[PDB]
Amino acid sequence: HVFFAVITLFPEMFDAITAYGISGRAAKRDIVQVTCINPRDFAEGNYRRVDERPFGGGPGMVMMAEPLAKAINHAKQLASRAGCVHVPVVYMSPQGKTLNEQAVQQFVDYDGLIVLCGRYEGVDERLIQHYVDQEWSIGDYVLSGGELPAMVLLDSIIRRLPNVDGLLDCPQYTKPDQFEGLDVPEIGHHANIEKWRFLQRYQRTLERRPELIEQVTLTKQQKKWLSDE
Amino acid sequence: VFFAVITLFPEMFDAITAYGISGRAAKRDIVQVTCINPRDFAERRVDERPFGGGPGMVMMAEPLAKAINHAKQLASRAGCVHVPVVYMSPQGKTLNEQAVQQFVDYDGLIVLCGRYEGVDERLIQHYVDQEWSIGDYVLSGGELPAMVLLDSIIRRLPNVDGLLDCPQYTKPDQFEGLDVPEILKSGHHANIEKWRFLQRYQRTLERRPELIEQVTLTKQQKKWLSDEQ
Repeated sequence: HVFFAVITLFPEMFDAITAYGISGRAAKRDIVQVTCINPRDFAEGNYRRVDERPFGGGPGMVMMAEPLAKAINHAKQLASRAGCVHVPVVYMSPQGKTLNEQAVQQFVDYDGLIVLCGRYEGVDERLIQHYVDQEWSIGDYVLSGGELPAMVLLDSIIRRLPNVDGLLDCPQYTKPDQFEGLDVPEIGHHANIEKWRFLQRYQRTLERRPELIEQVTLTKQQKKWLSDE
Repeated sequence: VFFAVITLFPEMFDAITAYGISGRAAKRDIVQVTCINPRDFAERRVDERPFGGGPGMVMMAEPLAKAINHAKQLASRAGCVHVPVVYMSPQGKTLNEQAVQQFVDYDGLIVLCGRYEGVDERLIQHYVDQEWSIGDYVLSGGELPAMVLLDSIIRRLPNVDGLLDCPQYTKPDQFEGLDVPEILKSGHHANIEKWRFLQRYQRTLERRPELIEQVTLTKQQKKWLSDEQ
């Protein structure tokens, strides 16, 4: 029962992953659990403010440390009460390490995560220093908030959970036999098809991501296929 | 600005149309997002086994072609001059901030969200103008990348340098023993802008040193660096 707690101002956004698709199915089956924590519940004031003007000037608002600290502490206690051994706090920001497939595989071994979704134009650095264990970026583009990266991370993990090579995929075809004048390649036999599929993958990787060829490990059979062509 | 997404899960797109800054833009009709389910254009399966054999299912071209064409007629009826059809897949060029700025020059987008284990190559050949990947990780579907693309564009629309951002601070003055840097607390225009720039440069150097090679510094910033180095 992998445990997920997200610190977000918009908990309902996570219906996009908890109510649909393969991730929704895992939540409905309780293979995973997603609990959203609104930092406003830990804010002071009739407007439950979590943002304040930046020290040193400049535009925008910064997320206050105190509401985020109380919310993450609440998340940690929920995780302990759920029977988790340890749950790291992940902060999604463009300043994090680059998420990739190798990084996602490491998360599968976890009991769960606390994912902190920032809003406004920053999060108080002292909160990051004291409460964040890991910082991850899904890409070098700027988004309005951390919710979508959080969902990307969660979807990428849940997708790999039980009960739920470095080359690019090759082109794929399905019915009809002819579409708008374009036919399926005639290539059939099982052996000769797998050879064709591999040669298509290598070239596609070669044409589009040639830096990945340096880091691919080919079987003895695949090495022979390359030399034969 | 016109946005059309081809998705089996239209409801997922509530995360951008109903919350946050993008939701505010949608409520104010600064943008419009229309979801098109390919299931409505089947005569109602949308997936079938691959021609060459092997595991998985491929999204059929004919339902997607009717849906993409239906999307095209909706965009023309809205008066858009040029609307590229973008396909979100891990085999695409990597989205970044430079690419997102390039989208602003468009009248609108048709974004194609794949599911299952592929899309028929002939549909891509005939209907897709651009193919973009948000990262080198595997997700259960194209919806989350589509929302990532939509959010980063909508955020930059009117009426809505290569270094990492520098740290940010707000009240209280001291949090869990950590103080706000005095330069932010009591500094002026010049000495703060110098501090923020040196923080950005160092943070980029420590965390993303490959980005230093592609930054072009003003004479003012070059002087700030040499005064420290």
